[PDB]
Amino acid sequence: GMSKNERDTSFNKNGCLVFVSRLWDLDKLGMFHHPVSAEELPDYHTVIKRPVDLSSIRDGIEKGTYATDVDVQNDVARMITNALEYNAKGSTWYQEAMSFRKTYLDLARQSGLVV
Ligand code: NA
Ligand code: NA
Repeated sequence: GMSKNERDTSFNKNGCLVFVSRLWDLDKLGMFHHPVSAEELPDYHTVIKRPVDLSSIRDGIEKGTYATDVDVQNDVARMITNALEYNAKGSTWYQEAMSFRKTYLDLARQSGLVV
């Protein structure tokens, strides 16, 4: 039968890793791959108090710090919203974030997550 971790389907570790891998590959610019560095954008954290990125999300999935698949999706939603709050409509970064907002739930679904 199922392991205790398998049988608790609130969080599905491997499905969540698939999801992050899909986002990683969708990210042509690599803009969401790693945390925003204050050295690169020193006015960013005045705006964004809850930064998050795909590497940090993957780490949390691996370490088992997410309670549910939806919590993983919440961090992706916030990642995207952060970009649309900080950036100026029309910029390369804004355009990529818009594309992510329209696509991420479909990728979560394809990857086997509860949506
Ligand atoms: Na089994
Ligand atoms: Na599980």
